[PDB]
Amino acid sequence: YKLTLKLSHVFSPAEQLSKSMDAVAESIYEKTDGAINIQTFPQAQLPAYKEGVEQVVRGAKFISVEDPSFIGDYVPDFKALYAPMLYRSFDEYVNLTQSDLVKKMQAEAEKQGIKILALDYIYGFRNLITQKVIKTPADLKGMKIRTPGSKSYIDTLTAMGAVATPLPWGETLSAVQQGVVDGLEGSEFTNIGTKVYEGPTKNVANTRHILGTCGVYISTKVWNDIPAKYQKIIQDEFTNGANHMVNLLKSQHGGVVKELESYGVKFNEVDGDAFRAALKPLYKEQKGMTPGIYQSIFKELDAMRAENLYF
Ligand SMILES: O=P(O)(OC[C@@H](O)CO)OC[C@@H](O)CO
Repeated sequence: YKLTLKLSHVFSPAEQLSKSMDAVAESIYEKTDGAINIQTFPQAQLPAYKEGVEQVVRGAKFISVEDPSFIGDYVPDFKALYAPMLYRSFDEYVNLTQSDLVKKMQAEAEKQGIKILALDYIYGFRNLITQKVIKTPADLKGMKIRTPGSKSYIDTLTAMGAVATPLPWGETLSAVQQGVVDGLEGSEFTNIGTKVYEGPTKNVANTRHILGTCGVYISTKVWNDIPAKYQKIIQDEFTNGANHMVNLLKSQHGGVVKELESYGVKFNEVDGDAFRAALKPLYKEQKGMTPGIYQSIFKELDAMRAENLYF
C-alpha cells in the first residue's frame, strides 16, 4: 500500500506550526515504513485557508491545516468552538477538544466529508498588534486591523471596535508597513516567527481575543481507503504532535515575550471586561448549528473551572 498526501498551511518555516507538521509527516513516513507519505507545503504555496479546506471536501489527496473557523461554513458548530474570549488557557481548550461534545462535532464534520485528525495545534492567544496603546474598544475607533478571511475573525474584530480588513497573510505585512491597515492581530509566536516586530507595529495589547489553533483535516473518502493499521499510526502521530506543540509553546511563551521586548515590543494589558461585553453578542446561534451549542460549551468550561478551583 502506498499513499502520497499534500499538506498545506499558511505558516512560515521559522514557526513551530510548520516545524510540527514536518516532524509529524516524517514520523508517520518512518512508522509506516514509507506507506504514508505526507509532503508539506508551507506559506500558502498550495491552496490554503478556505481553498485548502475545499480540496479536502472535494476528496483530494490533501491535508488542510487551518483554524476551525475555516471549516465553519461546512460545519457551523465549529464557529462556536472558535468563538472569541472563550478559553482562559491552552489546557482548557485541549480539555474541551477531548469532550464528548467535541466528538459529536467531529462526527458532524465526517458527515460533511471532513475527517478531523486534531483541533489543538495551538499557536497561541491572538493579541492586537498596532502602533498604539489599546486598552478598550473605544481605542480601536477607525483603526483598520487585518484579520484572516473568515466570518469568525471579521465579526470578532468588528465587535471589538475596529475596522476589520480580511486579508490572506501574504497580503498583510506590506499592507501594515504602508498603512493600508493600521495593524493586525496574532500570537506572540506569529509576531516573532514572521518578524512582525521589524515593521512599525511594536505595541501588543493582551486582548487574547481568540485562541489561535489549527485543526488537521483530510477527506473522509481518502481516509476510509487507508488500511486501519496506517489510520492508527496517522491518528496517533497527529495527536502526539499536537500535545508536543502545546507543551512546547506553553514553555516558550515567557522567553518569547522577553525576546520581543528586547526588540522594542511593548506589551500592555487591557480592560478585559470591556472587551468581553463588546463580544458577548456574538454568542448567538447561526443556521445549521446544534441547538444550545454555546450553552453546552459554556457548561463544559464552567465545570472544568469549578473542578480546578476545588482541587
Ligand atoms: O493570521 P493567520 O492568517 O492565521 C491563520 C491560521 O489561523 C490558519 O488558519 O496566519 C498566522 C501566521 O502565523 C502565518 O505565518
